[PDB]
Amino acid sequence: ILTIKLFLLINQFEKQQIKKGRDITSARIMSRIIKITIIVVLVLLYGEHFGMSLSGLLTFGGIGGLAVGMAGKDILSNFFSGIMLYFDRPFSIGDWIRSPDRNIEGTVAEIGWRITKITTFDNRPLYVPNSLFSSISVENPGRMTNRRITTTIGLRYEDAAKVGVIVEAVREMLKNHPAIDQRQTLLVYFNQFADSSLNIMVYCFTKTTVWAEWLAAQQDVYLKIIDIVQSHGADFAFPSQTLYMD
Amino acid sequence: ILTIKLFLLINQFEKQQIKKGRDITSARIMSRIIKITIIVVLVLLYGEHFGMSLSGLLTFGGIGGLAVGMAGKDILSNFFSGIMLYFDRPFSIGDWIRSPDRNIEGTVAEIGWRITKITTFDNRPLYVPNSLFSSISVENPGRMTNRRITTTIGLRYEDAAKVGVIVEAVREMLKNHPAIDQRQTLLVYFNQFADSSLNIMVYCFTKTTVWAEWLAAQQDVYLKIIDIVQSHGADFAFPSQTLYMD
Repeated sequence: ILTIKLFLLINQFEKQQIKKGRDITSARIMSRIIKITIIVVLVLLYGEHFGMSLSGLLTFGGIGGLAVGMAGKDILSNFFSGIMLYFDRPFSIGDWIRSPDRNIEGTVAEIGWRITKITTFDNRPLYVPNSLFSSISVENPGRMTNRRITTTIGLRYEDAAKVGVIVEAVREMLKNHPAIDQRQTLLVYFNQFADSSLNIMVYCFTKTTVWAEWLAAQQDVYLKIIDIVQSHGADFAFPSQTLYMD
Repeated sequence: ILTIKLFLLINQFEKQQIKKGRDITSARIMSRIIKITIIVVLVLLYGEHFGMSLSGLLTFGGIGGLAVGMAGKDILSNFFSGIMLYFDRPFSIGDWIRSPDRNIEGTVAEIGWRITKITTFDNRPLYVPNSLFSSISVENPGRMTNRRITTTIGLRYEDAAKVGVIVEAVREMLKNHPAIDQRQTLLVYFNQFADSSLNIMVYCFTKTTVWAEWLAAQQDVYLKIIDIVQSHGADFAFPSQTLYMD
């Protein structure tokens, strides 16, 4: 009677699946799989009332469970990481996340029990298994406080005598710029002998975190830098070579 | 009598395989494998009525089951992932999928219990084990909402005084173009000092998602960009060098 009840229940489940709309063969095969697994479990549980010695059954069940345990590790791992994300999550719906270990970049669209759906920056959906969030470092640019401007000014080797003043000038321009956050790092220094140029690093932060505003401020700063460099009598260096001709 | 019945059943199976059409030698070897497996299982189950002490049998069965369980991990993992895909699938038949972790690019043709068949873009079939879908990130470009146009305009360093206006002009052209989606990201900014050029980024989206229509719109935009750049007295930069000769 227990087997009859279970068979009726799963047959109702299969009929419900078919009504919802699915392939005939796939539904029948799934129902047959449920048949076989239920029968195996019941025989493993009813192996003494009409069954056999509890030593062969122990070995058979152990081998089967051991194979099933190794085979099903990844699916269960994804679902466990989903529970973990439900309780402890480093991100929320709608913020931009990133990783230096894997490519998961985009904005979080949905958090599920098995996978997380992320909208990439070319407007495509990306489905990330949840277990990844238990082993990789996750960055959250959606929670940043400042945007950073970094660049290099490569002057010609003949402009060495003009390096110092130029550096000072650039620094002054950055300390009076309305878009630059004066409470963050602000560095302008000559710090590299390159192959064809002397390199000055520029390193600062903007107040805003908006993409377009940061880009506009960066363009303004770059144009001002060009003006400063050219007004002092220096120039930007192309890749350079010394040629000895026969 | 149980062994006789099982032997008759598998012999009928072998004859059916031969009738369906298969190598006779391979069928005989398969039938012999089924023989040996059935005999081993039955002895493991009937090891007390006429068998031995239930301590050596336990050890033998444990060693055998441990080896069999670790050897069969991959096949069972593929089938478990097939069941998972039957219940929870990030794609349907006919859409184009991709992955940043493995090369699986193409359009989904068939979803099976063990493998998934995908048609590549050079019209070849590719068979992907299902277990991969439990551990890699899957992108679905077949479900995209927009296509993206990104490019770089590289102007000569002598065109610095013409950067600003050019940027504005390009931006205006993108805001009046009938093929550009005005509700998405639209960025045109000077954002890079390159080795031989000043670089302006172009970043926008098209309304359509069709391949040929997107390519036609991109070609139209590129030709308009060339016209805008040349009409303002600037030019595109080749790789440049400064040469010092003896």
